[PDB]
Amino acid sequence: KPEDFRASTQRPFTGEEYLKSLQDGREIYIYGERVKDVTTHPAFRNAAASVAQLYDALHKPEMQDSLCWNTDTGSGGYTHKFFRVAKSADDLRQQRDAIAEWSRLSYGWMGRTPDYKAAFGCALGANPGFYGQFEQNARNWYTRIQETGLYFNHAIVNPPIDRHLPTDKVKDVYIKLEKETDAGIIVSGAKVVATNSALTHYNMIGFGSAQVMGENPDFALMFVAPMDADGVKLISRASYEMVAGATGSPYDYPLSSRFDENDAILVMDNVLIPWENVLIYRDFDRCRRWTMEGGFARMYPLQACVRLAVKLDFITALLKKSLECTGTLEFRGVQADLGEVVAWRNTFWALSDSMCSEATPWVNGAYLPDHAALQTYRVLAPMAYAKIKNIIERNVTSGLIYLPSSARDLNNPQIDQYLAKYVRGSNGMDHVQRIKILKLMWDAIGSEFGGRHELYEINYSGSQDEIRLQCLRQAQNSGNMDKMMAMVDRCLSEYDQDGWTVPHLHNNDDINMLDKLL
Amino acid sequence: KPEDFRASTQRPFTGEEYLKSLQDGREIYIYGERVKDVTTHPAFRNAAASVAQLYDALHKPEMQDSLCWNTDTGSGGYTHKFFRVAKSADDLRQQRDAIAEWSRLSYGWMGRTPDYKAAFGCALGANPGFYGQFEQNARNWYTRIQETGLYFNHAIVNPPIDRHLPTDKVKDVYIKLEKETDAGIIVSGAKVVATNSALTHYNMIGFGSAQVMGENPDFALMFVAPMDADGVKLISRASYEMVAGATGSPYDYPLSSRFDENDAILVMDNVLIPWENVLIYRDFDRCRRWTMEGGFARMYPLQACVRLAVKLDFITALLKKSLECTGTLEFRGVQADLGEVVAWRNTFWALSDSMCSEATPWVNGAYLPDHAALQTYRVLAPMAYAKIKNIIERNVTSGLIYLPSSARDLNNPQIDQYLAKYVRGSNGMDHVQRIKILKLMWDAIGSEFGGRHELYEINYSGSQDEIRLQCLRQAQNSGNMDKMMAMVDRCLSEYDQDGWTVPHLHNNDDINMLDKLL
Amino acid sequence: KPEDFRASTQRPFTGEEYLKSLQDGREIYIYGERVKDVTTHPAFRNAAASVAQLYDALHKPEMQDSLCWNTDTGSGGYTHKFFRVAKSADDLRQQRDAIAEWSRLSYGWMGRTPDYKAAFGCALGANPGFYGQFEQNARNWYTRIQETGLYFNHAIVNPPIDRHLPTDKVKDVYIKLEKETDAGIIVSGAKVVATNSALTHYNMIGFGSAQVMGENPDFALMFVAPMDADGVKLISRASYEMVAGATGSPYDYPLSSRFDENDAILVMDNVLIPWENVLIYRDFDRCRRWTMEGGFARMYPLQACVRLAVKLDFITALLKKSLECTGTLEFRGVQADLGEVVAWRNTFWALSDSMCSEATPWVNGAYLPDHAALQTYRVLAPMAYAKIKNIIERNVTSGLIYLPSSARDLNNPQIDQYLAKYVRGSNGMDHVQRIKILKLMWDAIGSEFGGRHELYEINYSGSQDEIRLQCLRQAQNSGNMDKMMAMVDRCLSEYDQDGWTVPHLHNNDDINMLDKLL
Repeated sequence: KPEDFRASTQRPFTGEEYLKSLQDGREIYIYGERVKDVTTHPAFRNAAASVAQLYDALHKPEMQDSLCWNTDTGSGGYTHKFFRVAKSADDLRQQRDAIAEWSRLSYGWMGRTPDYKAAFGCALGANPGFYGQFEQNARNWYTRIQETGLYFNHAIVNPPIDRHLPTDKVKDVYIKLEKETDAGIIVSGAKVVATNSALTHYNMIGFGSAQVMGENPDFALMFVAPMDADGVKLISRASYEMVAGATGSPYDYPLSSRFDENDAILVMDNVLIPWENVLIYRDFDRCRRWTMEGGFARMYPLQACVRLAVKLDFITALLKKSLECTGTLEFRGVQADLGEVVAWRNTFWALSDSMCSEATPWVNGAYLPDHAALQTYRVLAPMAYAKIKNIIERNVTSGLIYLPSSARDLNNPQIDQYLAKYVRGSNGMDHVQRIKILKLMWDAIGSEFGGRHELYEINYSGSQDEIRLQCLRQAQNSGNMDKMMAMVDRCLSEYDQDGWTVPHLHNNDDINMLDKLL
Repeated sequence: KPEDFRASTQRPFTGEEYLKSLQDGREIYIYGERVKDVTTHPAFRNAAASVAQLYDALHKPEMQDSLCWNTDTGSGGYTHKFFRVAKSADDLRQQRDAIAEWSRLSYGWMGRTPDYKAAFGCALGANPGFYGQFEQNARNWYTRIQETGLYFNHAIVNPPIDRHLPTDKVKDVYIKLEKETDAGIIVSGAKVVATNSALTHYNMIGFGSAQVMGENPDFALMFVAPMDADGVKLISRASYEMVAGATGSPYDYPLSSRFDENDAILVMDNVLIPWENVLIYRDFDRCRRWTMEGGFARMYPLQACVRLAVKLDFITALLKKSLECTGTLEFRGVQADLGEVVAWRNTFWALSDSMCSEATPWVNGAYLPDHAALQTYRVLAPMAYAKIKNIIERNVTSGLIYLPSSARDLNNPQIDQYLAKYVRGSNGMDHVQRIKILKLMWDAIGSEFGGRHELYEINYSGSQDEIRLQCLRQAQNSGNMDKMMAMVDRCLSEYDQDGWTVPHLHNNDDINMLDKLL
Repeated sequence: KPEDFRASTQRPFTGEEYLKSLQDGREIYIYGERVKDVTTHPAFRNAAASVAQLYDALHKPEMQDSLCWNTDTGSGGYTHKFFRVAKSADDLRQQRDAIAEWSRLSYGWMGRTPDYKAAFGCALGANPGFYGQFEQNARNWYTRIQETGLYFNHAIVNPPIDRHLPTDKVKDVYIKLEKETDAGIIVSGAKVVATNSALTHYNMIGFGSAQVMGENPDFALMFVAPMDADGVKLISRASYEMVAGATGSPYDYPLSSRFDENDAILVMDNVLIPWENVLIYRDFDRCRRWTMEGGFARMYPLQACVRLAVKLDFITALLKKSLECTGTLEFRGVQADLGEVVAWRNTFWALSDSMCSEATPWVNGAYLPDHAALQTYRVLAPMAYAKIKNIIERNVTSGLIYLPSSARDLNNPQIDQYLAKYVRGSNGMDHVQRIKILKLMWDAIGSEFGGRHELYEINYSGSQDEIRLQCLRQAQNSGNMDKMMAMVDRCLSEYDQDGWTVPHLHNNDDINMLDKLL
């Protein structure tokens, strides 16, 4: 239904059509109250408007070369390049750039925009035979995602379970089959960390292994659920947009006020999923293989790496400008700290380069980005983000903490007269501009919005051990570790306890002095 | 007169009397509006109530052994132990314990409480001759601060200057003498980072060297200013107390709601400072020597190290309880991360031990804490705090980011029915307890309050290079580096290019094979 | 009989008597050859002479105040302070200073000197009743170690086992009882990392649990073995002393040439252990409890922390002297790096202060150092050492790598004429002094000796996880974690989902705006 909000079948949503598609009576709660309409609600309206700008850019002629491709469906339409299966290394590079162009529209701050799950559509389109009996749903869903620009999110993290409850009760926490019917399946359960689901059309409800499920294929499900389906509910976390709106201003919280992606709990209360929305049904094997063989996990980290690099573009220059304000950019050591930030920004662009240039042919003509680069991004990003934030905080030693409370302070001459005198920029800018730049930096790192972004980046791919284990596993599974080991084994083979085994090196029996010494 | 709110002259304020002394028409601005009364204002009332609890504790029979001493003034009254000059190492240990018992009343979160500037009073009482003409002011201010428990703060950080403006304009930014009169001195200027000054009685206005002052003794001042003096004004930063009250709850922000210390700009607009409040007057020599020779900088770091250790007590156990919630404390690697947190917590307690055990006699019977330990605390605290915060964030991989917005969600059964089943604690606690614990942890690290505390801890003592230089200077100025070097010089003297110069070691001419080889 | 080389029973060995006591036909191998006499052998002679200097210091009149105490045995003699049981905190402080004065004699580089296992003697003396049937052996060995200064080492680390071998054959790797006889017990097995055991009188052979022992009390042993007992053999690692002697000089390797402590494999081939040397016999319970209850592990980390702090004294001043040579000490950033090394140096001294000041009474009047400080030292030392070495390496950007090969280059005028011109010190010292200083720095960090010292310091106490787990366990077992948790529980008790539960704070029902906003 959401796609019927388009006035045309040969392009994705416009911003206006996307916003109207959200006025569907989805069930959302925040601060104990039900949200009437996310496009007008104080907690979501600007964040939704920010996403709508992404859809608008798709139809601006000066954007289309970098953003858009013809569809591969025969419709004659166009779409964002990352929504269509890449068939070469050059195609992936064009997708990498289209992702970048969309990230710039939120300065890298919105991470779960529609291009993230576009890789899921491409995975369905490239490898639909994975789903066996549900292959045709996969084919149909790729076309619909590609042509419409449908906004998906991924709901996969299981809720916590009380390890003291009887196992028979603890399992009613996970997504599970309740009833198999001719119209589809009725399911119940919950997922956590449904980031920006309040603004999506559909969520993919994905399998997460839990040891308490044991056997029981009723937990081994993967399906699509529309956000307006009866029994789908979101319980929202606190809204940095609404708090910034209620007690601040755009000047005081310039990022919180427009880029907040609410991390919800998604509840499924006896929801009917039609069969055409089912992708994996009572199949532990396919569920367990999906991460490696489905394609999605091998594609979306291109988007996540690019989005981060665009954010690091922003953070780098925002730091430089902030240090011009305080005047500490004159110092050699301060310049060096900024230089390391530059180096981290460079790193993730270079990884995304390598993802594309080393892309490999897969099934049905599709190309996958370099897999080792995907794992390397996942490992490095939490380290770099923590280091950059530390570099920022130790280099604005004082400018951030005493900033006047409010744009209201500037608009009250009784107060502004003193601000204009005592809080000018060191480089000749006035107090208004200095306070503006530093409040922007604070909203990036120290506001509750900034705190959440740090926590999100650090834990994006899992625990610190898990992402390093996954990097090791890719090296072993691809044969890289064996090739590295062949080099070590060759070295070991060139000598033994009696000397060299290869002819070009000199044994030391003519110069060894141990007999003489002992 | 502020102490005249006391019903007795033989004890410091009670909580009630402290609050009443704050209803004095001090001029404070926040969110473009003037504050009528900090004890009732939504941005300050709970923080003020939290400080008042400190004054209440001084008179509780169960608290008095650890908190209070007789005064040394002949009044026969008692006071907080850190308000009276320590006359032995055991006295410093009793003061460290008195500081600790007071920090626990804010769980380590309020750093700029009345005991911080109590060391300033003790410096004045211990070394009054430093001030020459103003020695009697120093003596009297010691008596007054000690007997009454007056709440001082320290305002020293100069405001920023626009380096493009004519030097004639840059100097009316700094504290400076306007006019000398018989009733006192008239001063103008500003200071930044006036942490919790809105809740104090007096601010001590301290000299900060700026290269633009050059000569001109009109900048070389140190004096005391009351908060309600005509022309004294505070410009407040955003209030985390008020925002948590307006859009949250104590359940949702248990630390922001009661422990926020607003970091203000302090403005002096042609303020009359009476002579009895002047400590250094048109004296660059005394101003530049005061940090090293006055005593205060050699005393207050004991309070800061202890307060940090109490917060680390709290953070350590709160992390443990958070990992009990999520169930990841079962993992060996998670337990190891917690153990490192324990190690950092132990470190700062151990530093405070060394401060007292290695204390040195100073002037007039007063004792100073170990100077090297103070410098070491300053260097380690930014590293430890940043490291601990990272350990916390990477170990609550998911529990923090999707927490329901509001206690209102728990109090709406339509919503609470789902929270009760999907967000239980892993260790058998219910969803209310789990969400509460994790919201307390988030307010510690990720809320705007948590973000500010991180930035405060990192920059407390200056830039990262500056605190390390201060540590180096103390080792050199104290003779420590010379003693270390004497060992290196001894080692170097025991051999030369011909062999050993000491009799007990064997030269290698009987075993050296180089002639043989070459 | 080893003590019978003393000309007096009222003092420990002199250096000369210690060296003579080592000429006993102990069976030691290195470079495939048997060692005739460790006191003359090119791999051990200077290291033995360096230990002999410790014994000589015990009898120099100017050293005796800091090094020596009367014995507590009634003999009327004296001993090194750490060899006699401490009965107060002040005694522990005197011991720490006595340890320091001995470590300064190798500039902190010999770690396994006789004072290390002196804590083992004191443990036997303080808690001899632990050993039941062997209580009198414990008493006698305390008396003997204390009065004579006998040199013990600790051999505890089990050798590796091949997990593919039959469990019956895997068991012959560990120390185990072979036969009980009338004169004592016959044992076989091995231990690894027997650091400097080649220069000791006795080794204490300690129980290390291996899962393959299972039951079988034949493994549950603790006993003392003399180094010259038939069947005791050491298999040595490479000798940095001998390599420095054969291809270097004291000028070229001033630390390798005299302070190398060879980390041997200790082999027991059917060794007869007399009953008077047995401490724990076929007793798993006592073996498992010994680490916690024996006392030794609660004592020797004082010695280890002090030795490290003395080494860090040396490294700190050696780095400063190196940066004067290179001229980079002029830079602000270099001075700051040096300042951080200073801070780490201060930290371990401060930890040793806290060990003594917070000492606790134990059994039979003995005092134990503060336990949390011991665990904190163990955790911080590997971090501090790796950081300090990296700091050193990044600050001598070129001076270390091209240093001329040999003192022979200086003594060849054909070569020295260029060195005198091209390798002077930046601070006016000649090339001989500059090259000498930088080679001393290289031997500390980059020589094979320096490389081993980095590996030893990093792994001294076990794996990085294990030492953090021990720190956590101490916090929990001591009640510290419960005391920290009581603070978190108090904070949690002061509010619920309906507001504050205490009267002094203001509820926000009067300022909450959510009803108005939603």
